[PDB]
Amino acid sequence: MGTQWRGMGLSLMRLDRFRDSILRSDEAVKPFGLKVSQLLLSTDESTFDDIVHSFVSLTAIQIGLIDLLSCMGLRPDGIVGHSLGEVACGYADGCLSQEEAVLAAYWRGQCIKEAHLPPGAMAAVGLSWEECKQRCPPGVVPACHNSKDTVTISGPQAPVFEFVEQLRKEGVFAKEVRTGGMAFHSYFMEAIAPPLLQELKKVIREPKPRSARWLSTSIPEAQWHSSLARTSSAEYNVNNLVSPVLFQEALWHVPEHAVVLEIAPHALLQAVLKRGLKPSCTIIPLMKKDHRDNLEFFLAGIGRLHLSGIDANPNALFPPVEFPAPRGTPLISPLIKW
Repeated sequence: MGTQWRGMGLSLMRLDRFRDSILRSDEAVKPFGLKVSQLLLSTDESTFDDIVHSFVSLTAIQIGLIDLLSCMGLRPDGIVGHSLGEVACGYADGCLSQEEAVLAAYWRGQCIKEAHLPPGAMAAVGLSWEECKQRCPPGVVPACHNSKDTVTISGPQAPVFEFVEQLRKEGVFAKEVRTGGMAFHSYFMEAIAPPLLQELKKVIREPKPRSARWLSTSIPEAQWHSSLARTSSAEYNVNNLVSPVLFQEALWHVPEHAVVLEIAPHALLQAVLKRGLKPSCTIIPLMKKDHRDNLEFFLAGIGRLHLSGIDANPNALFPPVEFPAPRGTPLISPLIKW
């Protein structure tokens, strides 16, 4: 969450595959009155205020990007998610279908909206995970283990704000991310669990096994043999929504000399990956906020993928060119230099 910007994904709509994927997501989420394309097109800034639209559109854009990547043949070797994003990770790994993933995202948003819980702010602080948790005032818990250097804390609005101000008095890094006014992964989210569990059981019918490629971030490492971590059921989603995100813990498992692609409508976690991932790895955004035309940025990402040794054919993205080729096409033999 947190990487939703006005007009996200409009440039990619021109590509046939991405537009078809967005239409499929819309048809998936038709009964609830949400039209993904309509949400993307709306110009008013209010569209992203309601968390339902934000979550649904974010998941849809990630699914569309994964469809684009899979079109060229790129098969991921690993997968790491962050808060909501396991659903996108679920689809990328293959444990979930597009309809099921979009339904899960929308019902997460719906359940969270129904909560009507007291406002609780979640902000990031520059202190360390171990040190901060002791320093956390009662009722406030670290939000996400982004990295050793930077960690975010989520909790009740008043305690979070007071602690952030005191830390600023301490000079440490202070920032409250736009979280729709609701704290996340705290005991506050525990209220929404039952209805979410029942609705997701109604949504997901036949859970399927997880893969070794996927590295769950809602379950500590030692527990990867548990029943919840085995398959992506309602328990997996609830755990990913309740417990804090162990984003950094999964980065220690990234082998040296690896290509890391940020599947998101904004490479927010680029700094976290750069600092907490081994220097040998390369980071590629695949999309940026308020860029003039995101198709160029996606093509630049694919080009950097080409430069890094990973084969990817950009022909699949665009419509096929009919052969035989037109008479008079420039010769290719003279260009090959040895």
